[PDB]
This record gives sequence, C-alpha cells and structure tokens, in this order.
Amino acid sequence: PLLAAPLAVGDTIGFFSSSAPATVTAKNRFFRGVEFLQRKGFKLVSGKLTGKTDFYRSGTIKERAQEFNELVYNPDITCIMSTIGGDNSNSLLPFLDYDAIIANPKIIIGYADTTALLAGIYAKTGLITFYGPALIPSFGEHPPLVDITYESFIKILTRKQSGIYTYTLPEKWSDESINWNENKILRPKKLYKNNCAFYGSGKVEGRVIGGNLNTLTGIWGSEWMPEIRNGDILFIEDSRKSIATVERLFSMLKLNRVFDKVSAIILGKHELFDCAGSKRRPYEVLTEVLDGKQIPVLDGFDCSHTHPMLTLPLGVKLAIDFDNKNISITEQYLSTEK
Amino acid sequence: PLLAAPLAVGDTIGFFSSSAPATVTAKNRFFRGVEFLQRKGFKLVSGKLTGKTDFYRSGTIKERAQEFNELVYNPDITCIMSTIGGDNSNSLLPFLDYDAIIANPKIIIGYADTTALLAGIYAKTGLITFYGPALIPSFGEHPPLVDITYESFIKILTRKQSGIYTYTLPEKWSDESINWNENKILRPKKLYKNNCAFYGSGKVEGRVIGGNLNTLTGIWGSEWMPEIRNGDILFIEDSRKSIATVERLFSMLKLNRVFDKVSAIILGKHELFDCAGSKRRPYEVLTEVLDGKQIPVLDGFDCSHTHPMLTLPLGVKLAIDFDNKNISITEQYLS
Ligand SMILES: Nc1nc(=O)c2ncn([C@@H]3O[C@H](COS(=O)(=O)NC(=O)[C@@H](N)CCC(=O)O)[C@@H](O)[C@H]3O)c2[nH]1
Ligand SMILES: Nc1nc(=O)c2ncn([C@@H]3O[C@H](COS(=O)(=O)NC(=O)[C@@H](N)CCC(=O)O)[C@@H](O)[C@H]3O)c2[nH]1
Repeated sequence: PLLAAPLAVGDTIGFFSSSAPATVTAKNRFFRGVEFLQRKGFKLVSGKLTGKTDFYRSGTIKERAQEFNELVYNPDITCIMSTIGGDNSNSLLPFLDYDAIIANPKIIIGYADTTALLAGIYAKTGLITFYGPALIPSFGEHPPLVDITYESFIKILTRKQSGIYTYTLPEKWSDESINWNENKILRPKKLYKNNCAFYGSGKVEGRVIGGNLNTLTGIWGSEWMPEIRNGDILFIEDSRKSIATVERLFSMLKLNRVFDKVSAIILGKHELFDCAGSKRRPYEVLTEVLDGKQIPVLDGFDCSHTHPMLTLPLGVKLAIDFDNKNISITEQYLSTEK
Repeated sequence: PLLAAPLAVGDTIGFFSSSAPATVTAKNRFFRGVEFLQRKGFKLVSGKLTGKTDFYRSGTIKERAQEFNELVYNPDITCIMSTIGGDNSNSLLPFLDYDAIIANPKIIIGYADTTALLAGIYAKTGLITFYGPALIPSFGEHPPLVDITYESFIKILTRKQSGIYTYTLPEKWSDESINWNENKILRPKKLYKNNCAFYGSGKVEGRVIGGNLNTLTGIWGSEWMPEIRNGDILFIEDSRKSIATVERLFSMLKLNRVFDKVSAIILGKHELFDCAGSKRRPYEVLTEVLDGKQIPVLDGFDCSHTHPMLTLPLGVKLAIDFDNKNISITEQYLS
C-alpha cells in the first residue's frame, strides 16, 4: 500500500469540513478541540470553509472538494483531519485530486460520514487512511475521555513501525448525548465498564476494510467502494440507529455476499442503539441475518461514535485473537521516516 | 418480460407484511383499507403474519418470507399487495420462492420499503411488478383522495392491453400528516394544486426502473438490484427526508454512473421534504449533482408517498412527452 509519513509532536494538522458546518454550529466545542491540540504542540491550518454555512453543509460540492484539495497541496501539512461528519462527503469524490494525493501522501483521518472519503481515497490510490478522531466531536470532548482518545491517536500515528501493535482496551466508555457545545459539562457522563465481547476462537488475521456502514451505502457499487475480498476482516460501526435500520444494513451486506468472503467481523460500539423495546443487541440481529454462517465477531471495538475512540488504519492487516481477547495491527501503515 | 394476468373486479387479493407490523399498530386504518376493497367487490386473503408483532417488524426474516411465498402458492390469488412498508423487506430476498413466482406470475404491488421486493423479484424473474398502493397507507386513506388512488389502480390493472396508456394528472394532492389511524377525521387534509413540472423538450421513451431510492441502498450492488441500462428512465421517490440525505442519495447514483445511462428521470413528489431552511427542492439538488448533464426530468409525478397515488408498472417502456407534458405506458405489462 501507499503510506503517509508518520506524525510527530509539533507537526501541522489541517482540518476540513466535508459535510456539516460544525465550526459554526458547534463553535464552542470546535474552539475547545482546537485549544486541546494546540496545547499538545500541534500547529493547525484551518480549511477555507471554516466559519462558513450553506444551511445543512459547509459549502457547495465543489467548494468542499476544493477545501480538501487545498490541504493536500500544502507541503507543510502532515495530517488532514475532518472537523466533523454529516451526510454529504460522498458528493466530493469525483472532484478530489487523486494524483496530488498520490504525489503528496498525508495522514487522512476522521470517521462517520467521512468514511466516504477514507474508503474512496483508498479505492483510488491505495493510500492507508485512518478511522479515528475528528476535531470537533473527538477532541472537543470534555475530560476524562478525550485523554484516552488522544493517547491512542498519538500512539498509533507516532510510534515506530516495528513489530505488531496490540490495542489497549479503554477501561470505561460512554455514549451519552450530553455535554456537547458549552463551556462546562451539565453533569458527568455515565461511565460504563467495557463490555466488548470476542465471539469465536483462535486467531484471525486479514486486511481490515470498512467504516461507518450507513455511510458506505453512499459509495456502494461505485469505483470508490473498495472491493471486499476473501479473507478480509470487515470493520463496521453505526450511530443512533434503530434496530430496523441495523437489520436492513446487515441484510444489505448479506445480499452482497460479504459474509461469504470475510474471515471475521468487527462491530464498533453502537452509539445509543434503539432496540425498539426488543432488548436485542446488534450482534443478535447479525446472527439472524447470518443464517448459520459461522464468522467470528469482535463485538464492541472502541472505534466508533462512542467515547473514547481508538485510531485504526484501514486497508492493512489486523490480527484478532479470540482466545486471548485482543486485537493487533500486523502490517506497516506509515512510512518509517518523514 | 414475464407478465401477470390482469386484475378483475371480484378477484382475490392477498396481503402480506414484509416489514412494519401495521395491521396491529395502525389497526383502524388497516380495517378501513380492508373494508374499502371489499366494498369494491374484492375478496381478501390475510397473510399469516396479520395481527402479529415482533417489536419493529411483523416476524422473523424467515417467517416473513414464508408469509409472502404462501400467497404465491395460493391458486386463487391474482394480486399480492403489501400492507405497508418499513425498513426490512430486503432481508427476505434470499428466501423468496422465485421459481414459484415464475411458474405462477401474479400482480405484485406496493411501494416504499417494498421496493426491495419489487426490484428483487424483477431482477430474478423478469416479472413486471407494480409501484402502487399498499393496503394500509393507500386504501385506508379517507375520501376524497383514496378514490383517485383507486381509480388509477383499477384502470391500470384491468384495462385492455391495446394502445398506449396516458396518465391523468391528479388535480390536487396532499402530504399533510393527519388522519392516519384516528377513527374520525379532524378535518379534510389541506389540498395543493398539482405543481408537477416537465423539465426538458421532445419525447423520451425507455424502460422504467427504480422505486424508493433510500430503499434501493439495501439491495444495491447485489444480484437483486436490476441492472440499469443505457436508455432507461429512472423513477425515484423518497419520503420525509432531509435535503442532506437527498444529496447523499443523488450523489450515490452519480458515483455509480447512473446519470451516464438514463434518458430521463422521474422524481415522485417527496412527502414532507425537509429543506433545512434552504428553501431548495430536490430538483435543485439533483441539478447541482448532475454537474451540467442535460437529463430531462419529470419533477413531481404522483407515484410516491403523497396522496393520491398512481399505479406504475416497473420494467416496461414509458414515453414522457416533455413538450406536451404527459407520460404514457407504451409496452404491454399484463398478459
Ligand atoms: N448532542 C449533540 N448535538 C449535536 O448537535 C451533535 N452533532 C453531532 N453530535 C455528535 O457528533 C457525532 C458525530 O457527528 S457526525 O456528524 O460526524 N456524524 C455522522 O457523520 C454520522 N452519524 C452520519 C452517518 C450515520 O449516522 O449513519 C455524533 O455521534 C453525535 O454523537 C452531536 N451531539
Ligand atoms: N401521519 C402519519 N402518522 C403515522 O403515525 C404514520 N405511520 C406511517 N405513516 C405513513 O405511512 C406511509 C408509508 O410508510 S411506510 O412504512 O410504508 N414507508 C416506508 O417504507 C418508507 N418510508 C421507507 C423508505 C424511506 O422512507 O427511506 C408513510 O408515508 C408515512 O407517512 C404515518 N403517517
């Protein structure tokens, strides 16, 4: 794969708004996230749509593509980070400068709707991009959880690329929809013990592919959807969905023969899943849809809309040890030097 | 294509619940729809999941597939009609009896989430199915709008198959969210003049394909999504979506090169579209997404979640005359 140069303390991070204009609509949280990264020593470059609104989005399709391309063209930038998702980054895909991305590989990171860009860029260029923090939701989170998110971000992106990397499991997590865009918390979030489950045995190693599953529907079938291959590990997460929607999306995968190919599935923790009173969890729905197909599942990986969030390279090999209950990156995902 | 026998007054209609359990959750409206069709002379056969609930759905994936298949196996049934949509009919697709459908073609009709079945059945069998009334939302509607829906249903499904059929535009329509499952009516729905628009010139004729666009995402890429081909007319409608979602869905089509293939697009009226204060309509969003491509568009066809609803065969040729502002079925669609 095509690899970006690694991150280092003091580097420049550029940020872009490919969908929702949250630098305006969540401006307090945005400022807290900016301050958070600056205090860590990063220099920030604001994308040209910062502070702008076009109702539900930051700008026209072309304006948003331009905003992103301009960061790619900036030789001082090591990391290009989403401000926040939304619904609309898939629109940009015909207009991104893929040749410039190939010529100037950078760390591209975000999650949620930004999946369309992460997956589409990988499909077009082979660049290893990252499912991980977006500036506003992730780094504007109040302590204590933001510190755990940051620890994963800095570890994954700065560590020496030698030997496998085994993830640490956050001790506590939350998905509550509070403390969003004000100076002070209303009250502390509920902190849940980590209930991640490893359904299976032995060790499975394969290329990880995926992201936000609902968002993948916006690129599905196109040249921007990376082909899923035999032996891949499917990584999928969703946020604030009804069980009805989750069944629909899992069945979409089934119809597409995805479950005939993949050797394991990672379900990110689902933020505020709505079980419609059934008390069922997504894994149970997946099990019905699988119709007897035995695939080991890591249910509840902390790389999703829940806090804290780990950083995950997409398109490289991972190894899930279902017996020892751990997950590791086993393939180089950044260049050894800048 | 594979064609079902035409409907006749007095025939048996079977109904199924492939997703939301609205025979329970909208029981009053359900009874109204049943009574409406019975009064027209139809016999009704209730699918085996009628009156059942599994929280958000009528039953397990396999039980819902069985419910549908059992209607196919019933020799007395000439029309299989959805009760209502939901989110989950795509789950049934691996389990439908496509061979039985081929062996005994029937009129299969519904809309919204049921698109997954209409499209999937067409993909597997070539059967011409129908985007049109579902029992509860469509036939449980109060007069006067239900009468216009029924007039289209009966005209399309019973007419002799000779010469083209040209649609008649409803004079008024509504998308107002009232009088759903209440027993008496607060008042009549607000009525709007028909603002349907023909953007283009000349006449375009091609096979119509599509349905509820959001629902198509649940079958996209699979063997159950019919291939869109050069010359097709794309028919798409959505309901109660944000402009953000509509942009996403239109861009999905663009990324899939759909707009390089289609000869025209029909947008069904979008029930209670949420423009996020932009005052933009779906057509304006489509225009941005198209990035200059000159595709003629029939904007606001009455075959969607709005009332009244016309009945549309899927998979046969239509002709849209943009100069004379009309739309016709030009290919035989029942035996
Ligand atoms: N309390 C609160 N108020 C907000 O206005 C708000 N806007 C965003 N968020 C949180 O930010 C997170 C990321 O927002 S997002 O715009 O990046 N989300 C997305 O792109 C996907 N949720 C869209 C795809 C999908 O959900 O299917 C969400 O999980 C919310 O928890 C908010 N939370
Ligand atoms: N006013 C009103 N009150 C209700 O409680 C209610 N419950 C359902 N409905 C209407 O039924 C109609 C059909 O619902 S459905 O389950 O058949 N719809 C669908 O499957 C699609 N909306 C799914 C695809 C999508 O929307 O993305 C919709 O237009 C709703 O407005 C209601 N309308």
